[PDB]
Amino acid sequence: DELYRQSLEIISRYLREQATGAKDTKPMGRSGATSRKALETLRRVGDGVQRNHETAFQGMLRKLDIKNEDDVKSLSRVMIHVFSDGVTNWGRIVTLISFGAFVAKHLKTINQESCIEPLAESITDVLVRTKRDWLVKQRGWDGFVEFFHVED
Ligand SMILES: Cc1cc(C(=O)NS(=O)(=O)c2ccc(N[C@H](CCN(C)C)CSc3ccccc3)c([N+](=O)[O-])c2)ccc1-c1cccc2c(CCCOc3cccc4ccccc34)c(C(=O)O)nn12
Repeated sequence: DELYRQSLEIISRYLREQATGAKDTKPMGRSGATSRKALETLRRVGDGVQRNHETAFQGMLRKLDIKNEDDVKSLSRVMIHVFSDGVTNWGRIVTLISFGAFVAKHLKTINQESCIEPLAESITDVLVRTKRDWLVKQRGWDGFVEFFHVED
């Protein structure tokens, strides 16, 4: 189940880096080459999504009323209902993960830093349960990186 493992690594790191403002120094794993480039991709593409859907992200966050790990537990059920509706593409997977980072910054501001792990697990779980095969078809994270690769 390398896919759940790679995905969690990428998503947790992006969420953590986003909440704290600080890159993590610790080495990756099996395909940390891909993992790093996928993290670098999220930095550019994930950040843009946050800038452009700031209002909807704030509105979604406020309506969700997230205060603790408990409020986080219930998040995942709303997450899957919204996400598994409509069409699959890389853009919606990035919207998913980007709102995850938006929620993670909010958690940090409210002193719920440790809600960031289960949030990441919950995002990773939703994505992999509903999109595993599409992800496989796309060459998972290498495909992610290749599809979004632009000149710096
Ligand atoms: C992008 C987007 C666009 C719209 C939208 O509807 N935008 S809108 O129509 O342009 C518009 C509408 C209204 C207003 N304003 C209202 C005023 C209304 N009055 C007329 C009454 C108030 S403000 C307000 C109030 C409410 C909403 C918007 C704004 C305005 N506005 O004012 O600008 C513009 C709505 C939502 C999203 C959105 C948010 C977050 C995640 C997500 C996903 C990923 C899956 C879910 O992930 C998770 C789900 C749940 C939890 C998770 C946790 C972690 C990770 C992922 C999680 C997808 C997706 O995959 O599709 N979409 N999202």
